[PDB]
Amino acid sequence: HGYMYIPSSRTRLGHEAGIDSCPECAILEPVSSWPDLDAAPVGRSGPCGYNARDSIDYNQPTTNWGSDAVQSYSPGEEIEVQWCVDHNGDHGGMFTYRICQDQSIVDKFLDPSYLPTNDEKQAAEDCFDAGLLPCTDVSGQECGYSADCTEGEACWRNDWFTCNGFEASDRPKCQGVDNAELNSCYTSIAGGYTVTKKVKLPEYTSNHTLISFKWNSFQTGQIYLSCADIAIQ
Ligand SMILES: *[C@@H]1O[C@H](CO)[C@@H](O)[C@H](O)[C@H]1NC(C)=O
Ligand SMILES: [Zn+2]
Ligand SMILES: [Zn+2]
Ligand SMILES: [Zn+2]
Repeated sequence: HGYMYIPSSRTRLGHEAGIDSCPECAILEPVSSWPDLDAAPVGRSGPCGYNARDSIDYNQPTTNWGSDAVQSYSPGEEIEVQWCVDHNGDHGGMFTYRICQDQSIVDKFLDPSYLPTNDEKQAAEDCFDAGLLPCTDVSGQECGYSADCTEGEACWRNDWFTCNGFEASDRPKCQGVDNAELNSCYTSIAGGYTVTKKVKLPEYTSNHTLISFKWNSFQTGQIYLSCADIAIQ
């Protein structure tokens, strides 16, 4: 279970506003999450996530998220991106961050008076997939392959990030990436650990667009999606 932490995602804001009791519980399931990381339809989850237990659709702004950019950046800037993983239930896998460079598509996710349909969520997801921010765009960042993949499979791609191996004796799983302290970021279930990387923002301007986080599991069929409202100026 996890969600995007920095920049602050809609999910983070929904928990901090007192609405979402389990920000890490916004899950896309049942799906095939592995090895073809992009084949499963996103359904109601969309690029921003849907939290089933409080019926919270993060693809639509409310007074508590989505009105405005939470943070402003420059085109091409290399930025910190962090997600928070709950200790109970971290089983590794692969994750990524994406920016859709089609403002008219994104705009349907920025309107508090409009709820994107599942078809619109999927077209947006496709735009996000085209706008994936590769690990390898950041000079000096080490971008390895998953210990849960073999060459020839659709998971063998180092544009996505990988968690550490599940089976490692030292620093396994997603928690092992940073080896941070317990409750270094909030989760509701058992306490949270940061998972930190860098991405290079596209050379693109917007006063209000989205960065969408996606995390795919290998051992079970599940995907976690979040999105953050940002500006690139
Ligand atoms: C952002 O809005 C300001 C007006 O408040 C405008 O001058 C500027 O060009 C806009 N930037 C983008 C990227 O559209
Ligand atoms: Zn695919
Ligand atoms: Zn607006
Ligand atoms: Zn357009």
